[PDB]
Amino acid sequence: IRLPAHLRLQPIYWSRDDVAQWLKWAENEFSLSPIDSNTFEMNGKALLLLTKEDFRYRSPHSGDELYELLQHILKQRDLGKKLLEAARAGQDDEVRILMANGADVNATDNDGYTPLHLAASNGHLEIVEVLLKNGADVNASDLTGITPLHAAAATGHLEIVEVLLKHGADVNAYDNDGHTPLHLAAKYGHLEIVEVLLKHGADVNAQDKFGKTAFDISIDNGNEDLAEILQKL
Repeated sequence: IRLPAHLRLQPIYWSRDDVAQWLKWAENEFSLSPIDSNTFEMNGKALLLLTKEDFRYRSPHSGDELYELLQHILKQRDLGKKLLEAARAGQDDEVRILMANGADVNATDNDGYTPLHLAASNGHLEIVEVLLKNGADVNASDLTGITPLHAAAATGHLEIVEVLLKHGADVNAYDNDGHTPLHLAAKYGHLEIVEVLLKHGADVNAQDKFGKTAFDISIDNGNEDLAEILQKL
């Protein structure tokens, strides 16, 4: 059950055309008998109201499968909404139980916040560690294109940042405005983090959208110690 990103993955928000895309994917993902596109002429809000009997009456060959498939889509998407919230308040027990029941550890929210983005933003390093055990892509990006290394460097959790760089995080990954983690750390005034970024391979050449390096961002921030140290770089 590999959710196609083409589908908004929120059946309730599917359109009549989106329901046809889901049937088209399901016809090939499961090698089911050909399903007429007009079998379901409704939006996702309507599709969620039909019974399994209704699916059978509409598609005798695959209705069964389509309904059970649609039941798993609304189930895996629910576990992600619980894992994202659990990765926020530090419910490490709840974080490990949720992913043990089939929750996708790379499930992103509306802003594309992976559980790793939220865990690093709230100092939940343990959760980070257990998310990386499930193969969490540390190079993921949010709506703003900021990797978890960006949010970890901006929040000030250098212990997390070192764990991200240890698994190989893209240290030179620039933001949507070109703000590499060295820029978010220079804006937030993180000195050690920047020192950890420099040893792991921080790049000032990838300046911000305004053409400002870590020295310029720190000199524009107001903290001279972060400025002086960044200007020394």
